Amino acid sequence: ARVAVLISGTGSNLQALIDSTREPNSSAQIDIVISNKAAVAGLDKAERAGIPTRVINHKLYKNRVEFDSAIDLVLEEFSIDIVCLAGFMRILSGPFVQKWNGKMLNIHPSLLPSFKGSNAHEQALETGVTVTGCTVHFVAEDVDAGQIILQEAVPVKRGDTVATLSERVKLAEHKIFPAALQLVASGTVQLGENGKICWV
Amino acid sequence: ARVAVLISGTGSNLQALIDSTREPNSSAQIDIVISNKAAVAGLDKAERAGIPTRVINHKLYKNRVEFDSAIDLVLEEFSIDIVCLAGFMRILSGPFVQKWNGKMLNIHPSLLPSFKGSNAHEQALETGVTVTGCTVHFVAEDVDAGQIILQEAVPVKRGDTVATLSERVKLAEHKIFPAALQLVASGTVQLGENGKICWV
Ligand SMILES: Nc1nc2sc(CCCCc3ccc(C(=O)N[C@@H](CCC(=O)O)C(=O)O)s3)cc2c(=O)[nH]1
Ligand SMILES: Nc1nc2sc(CCCCc3ccc(C(=O)N[C@@H](CCC(=O)O)C(=O)O)s3)cc2c(=O)[nH]1
Ligand SMILES: NCC(=O)N[C@@H]1O[C@H](COP(=O)([O-])[O-])[C@@H](O)[C@H]1O
Ligand SMILES: NCC(=O)N[C@@H]1O[C@H](COP(=O)([O-])[O-])[C@@H](O)[C@H]1O
Repeated sequence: ARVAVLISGTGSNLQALIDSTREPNSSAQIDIVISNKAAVAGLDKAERAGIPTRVINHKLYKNRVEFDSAIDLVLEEFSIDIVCLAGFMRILSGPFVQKWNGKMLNIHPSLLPSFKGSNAHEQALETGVTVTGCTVHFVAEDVDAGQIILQEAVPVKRGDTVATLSERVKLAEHKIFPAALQLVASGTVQLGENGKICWV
Repeated sequence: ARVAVLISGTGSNLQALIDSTREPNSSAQIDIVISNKAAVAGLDKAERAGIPTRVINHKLYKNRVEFDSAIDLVLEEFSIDIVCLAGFMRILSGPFVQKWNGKMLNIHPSLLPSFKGSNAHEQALETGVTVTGCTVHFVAEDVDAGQIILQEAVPVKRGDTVATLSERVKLAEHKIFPAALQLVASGTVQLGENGKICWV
């Protein structure tokens, strides 16, 4: 399965995916890294790994559909089979999500359905949970509401901040994201016809 | 700390609390078990342990306030310090919750704030999470929205039903409920003046 990874920043999840897809038994290969923001560290990680990169400045487009259309063009150019959102911080339009239904994965730093949105750690700390975690899910049009592939719980420690909590959760992200991608790339897991997750 | 345990059924959480409060280092003692339903197994467990029991048939009262008033009478009779809701399946009125603010704990079979309400396992299975768990929290007037004391994650296995999931989650309930009660009974944890959880 040919994979695109979309990023918006540091790219630690990208790095974990790169590392896992170079294992001999990987069923996925990363053929392109796309960022909506220039000069982010994730682009350096891609380039160090010899992976092509494209920057698509969402700010330069009329609307979400035209921006996504530019992404879709690159995905078609590289004959992509699966899209991983790895720290990608832009909401995708409906028809783009529809097109890639069952082929696009996202990592989210909470145990969905808790704490949807862009500041999950902040919500988790404000709420006072002692257990949080991360989730890989299929992207459906409804944000952070697609079919869940894998999750891993992570403890919250007293005195945790976004900094320290996000560090602990990322160690879990870097395990379940590569594992989830392998499950989808190998055909072990798919979206079923009833739209829910099917273990083949 | 003198403890009342309120139940509505089988009483496995009650049994775990009984067992823990008989350890020499327990800071809690269970002085009364109250059920809103007759002939449930939790009443047999209490009686086998030599603990007084009272049945208060909510159906026999005019409204929630009068019913809670009957509970409160028993709590005062037994000079109770802390109330544990252990499978108690009745919503408590506002003034009763206010009175026992910071003194009443509840066990809920999900990782709050996910899956509030009476059918948490059903919701967890319908949603498709691969990680669920249980939560002990202080009871605030807003249902399943008081301050979280402890939580424990529990995996969901493929093919799980309410039966098999609830069995696995209960093993975790029987650990964190006794632990949470010990934290409150020993004064290690309280509701702070800002209303949030304070570790002393
Ligand atoms: N349809 C659909 N799309 C997506 S995308 C995705 C992965 C990331 C989700 C996390 C985010 C939540 C809110 C964000 C936001 O408000 N972003 C702004 C500003 C950013 C900028 O500076 O540009 C923007 O989008 O304008 S990002 C999941 C997902 C999905 O489930 N469904
Ligand atoms: N204010 C306040 N009260 C409470 S109680 C509690 C522990 C249990 C919560 C789980 C439940 C959710 C909904 C229930 C329900 O609909 N029960 C019906 C029918 C039962 C019957 O047959 O009688 C009834 O209450 O009439 S039970 C937590 C809690 C809290 O957080 N805040
Ligand atoms: N809702 C999306 C979201 O919050 N994504 C989060 O951004 C971080 C990206 O780190 P990275 O750039 O080092 O992979 C990750 O923690 C990811 O879960
Ligand atoms: N929202 C409350 C709720 O769902 N309570 C749940 O009822 C069960 C009682 O079992 P038990 O009678 O064997 O303790 C427990 O699983 C508890 O978490």
